Amino acid sequence: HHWGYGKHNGPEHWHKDFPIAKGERQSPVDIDTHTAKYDPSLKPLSVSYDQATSLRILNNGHAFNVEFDDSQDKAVLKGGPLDGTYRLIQFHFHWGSLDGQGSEHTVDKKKYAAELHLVHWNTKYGDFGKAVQQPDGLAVLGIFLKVGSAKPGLQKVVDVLDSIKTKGKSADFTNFDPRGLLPESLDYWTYPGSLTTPPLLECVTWIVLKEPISVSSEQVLKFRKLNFNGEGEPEELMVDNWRPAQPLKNRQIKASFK
Ligand SMILES: [O][B]1([O])O[C][C]C2=[C][C]=[C][C]=C21
Ligand SMILES: [Zn+2]
Repeated sequence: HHWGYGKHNGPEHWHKDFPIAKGERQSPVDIDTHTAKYDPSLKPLSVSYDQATSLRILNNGHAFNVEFDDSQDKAVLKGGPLDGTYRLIQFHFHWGSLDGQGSEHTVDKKKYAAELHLVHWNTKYGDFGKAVQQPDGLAVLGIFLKVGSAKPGLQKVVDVLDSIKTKGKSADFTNFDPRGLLPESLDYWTYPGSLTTPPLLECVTWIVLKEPISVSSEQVLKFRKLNFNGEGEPEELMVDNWRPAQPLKNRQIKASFK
């Protein structure tokens, strides 16, 4: 009886095994655009992905992770609200059964079709496992997906999904360039939060881009053909793998833009 997103093991259950589910800095949150304060002291964000080394794509039973070589400072996030250097370790998505839901963060209560998370760890803590035990251990760049025009830079991801349909399947995924998933503008909101999946550790600086990327109906339809289940098991489509908005509590969402 493991956690997931079903009727019986979904987000409203998670607090029984992971009591920090009801903690003081949980994610995701609703971003109230009228209440977020422009912080003129925030630096521009530095996304340095030109030497990124992608390795592999894994269906882990909840999402799929595109994993990177994080054994050196190849793909890093710096600046904005961050002190020091954060190494890219993986990216994944959360998405819906239909285009009107899927994102984890919301914007004035608006749900996007999906949400990309580029996960980075603070190199002062030496490894990811140590970083997630620190309040400043991770920085997650969040990017909304809306359905409209195809995203060309996403199609190599879409075309490998058939090969990792079920939980535990992986495929080689070298030479993928994550710059192809970014919007034009790096304008962002930032707040202190958590992992949105168990163990729901309170170790994340959230940086959520204002500008969504466009993906095609066909691209997101291929996400929705993935399975939560293992090979040979009854099919459970991998949809609605999103945690809803959590109470903001004693937190301020800051804007990088006026
Ligand atoms: O959804 B989640 O918070 O977003 C990126 C950070 C991370 C890392 C491992 C598993 C899940 C997540
Ligand atoms: Zn995520």
